[PDB]
Amino acid sequence: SGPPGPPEKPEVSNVTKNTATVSWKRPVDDGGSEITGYHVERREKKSLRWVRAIKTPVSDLRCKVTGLQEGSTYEFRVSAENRAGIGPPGEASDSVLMKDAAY
Ligand SMILES: [Cl-]
Ligand SMILES: [Zn+2]
Repeated sequence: SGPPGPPEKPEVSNVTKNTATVSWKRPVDDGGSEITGYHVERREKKSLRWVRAIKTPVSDLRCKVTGLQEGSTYEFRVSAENRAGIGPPGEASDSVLMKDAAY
């Protein structure tokens, strides 16, 4: 019994100039113990480094990400943790451009 497997590809919705909703599913493989939290990371389009997109892990399967730069393009990925620790990150979401909707 070890850490969870990867979550699936997240969905991004409700995009504004500086916020978005990111949602995902529970990993199929929990490693043998209950999932206690999820890390959400973000990467600006064609940049290399993944960075924390939320201050601390969430337990629900979605979150409102804030602090995104207007005019930038981002993708997001999720990692799950249990008592044994964090599992590998899942694949990146589709990219979204941060802009206030017209209307
Ligand atoms: Cl699920
Ligand atoms: Zn953690």
